[PDB]
Amino acid sequence: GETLGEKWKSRLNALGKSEFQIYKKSGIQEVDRTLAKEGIKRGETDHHAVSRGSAKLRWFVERNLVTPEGKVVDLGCGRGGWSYYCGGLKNVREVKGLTKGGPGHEEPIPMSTYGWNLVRLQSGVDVFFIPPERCDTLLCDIGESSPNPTVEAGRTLRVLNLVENWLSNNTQFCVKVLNPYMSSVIEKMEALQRKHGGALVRNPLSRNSTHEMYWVSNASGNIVSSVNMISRMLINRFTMRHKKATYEPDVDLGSGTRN
Ligand SMILES: CO[C@@H]1[C@H](O)[C@@H](COP(=O)(O)OP(=O)(O)OP(=O)(O)OC[C@H]2O[C@@H]([n+]3cn(C)c4c(=O)[nH]c(N)nc43)[C@H](O)[C@@H]2O)O[C@H]1n1cnc2c(=O)[nH]c(N)nc21
Ligand SMILES: Nc1ncnc2c1ncn2[C@@H]1O[C@H](CSCC[C@H](N)C(=O)O)[C@@H](O)[C@H]1O
Repeated sequence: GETLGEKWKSRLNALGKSEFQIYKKSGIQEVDRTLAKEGIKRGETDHHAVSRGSAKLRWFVERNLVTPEGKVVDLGCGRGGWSYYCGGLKNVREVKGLTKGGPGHEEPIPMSTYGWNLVRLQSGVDVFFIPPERCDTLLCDIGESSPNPTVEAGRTLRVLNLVENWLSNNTQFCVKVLNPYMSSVIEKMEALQRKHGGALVRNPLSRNSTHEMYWVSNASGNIVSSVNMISRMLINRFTMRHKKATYEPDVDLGSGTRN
């Protein structure tokens, strides 16, 4: 109780260690990352995605759920997986990625993937403190999980209020909604959808251990229904036995500069 998502979260928290690890990957999609990771380790800067995040964003983009263009701001860029992916997209002109980095968090990694010269990544930034800037696309992949969904709600609401500050009339967007099932977050998402449209969409590359959904600009659908469908899916997935992930090839981000 009281929402279905809360029931799922409690059941998730009650799992044994081995049971949790099995559950986390049951019937999900995964990216085949081995060779890309090995190449990056060796100092290779062409082709490779810096994280499995490039493929995660590619899933939204290839389905036109978000269509990055013009000036792209990537809030919480980490190593730069979303930023470098956008750097190669036809209608993108500029990508600014901003992230905490420092001890305990991923630092931006310099790469030479296609359109890298369009991408500027900055570490040591708290995005909640910086003045919003005009942008054509607003991306945000921030949200720290908690065993306590009330804590996640407080965090999620801060992200939602943040991104609201960066959106204009016709902004393309893709925003992680860490916990979309808590009543307070439902209420906020309904208001935001009234104002900016879009809808919440579940990415098949998300793990079963999170109820994250992404608010994407080029989608429609009732907030409550979209969230409850995912609550039911995640509950259904507890019942799977002897199941694991299905892999897909990673993204090839090419090489070279763009003018
Ligand atoms: C010290 O408390 C830990 C952290 O709050 C969190 C792990 O931190 P991390 O920064 O890796 O979190 P994420 O990157 O978002 O991904 P996870 O997929 O590991 O965590 C997402 C949620 O998944 C749950 N969880 C996460 N882990 C690692 C477990 C687990 O081992 N057993 C278990 N029953 N549940 C979990 C918990 O509700 C988490 O909020 O997971 C917690 N954790 C660790 N061991 C346990 C545990 O034995 N039970 C439990 N309910 N939570 C646990
Ligand atoms: N307040 C904040 N300011 C800047 N970055 C933040 C932040 N809160 C969390 N973050 C960062 O946001 C990052 C998410 S990185 C997520 C993956 C990224 N989209 C990729 O494709 O590689 C984490 O590194 C985290 O530390």
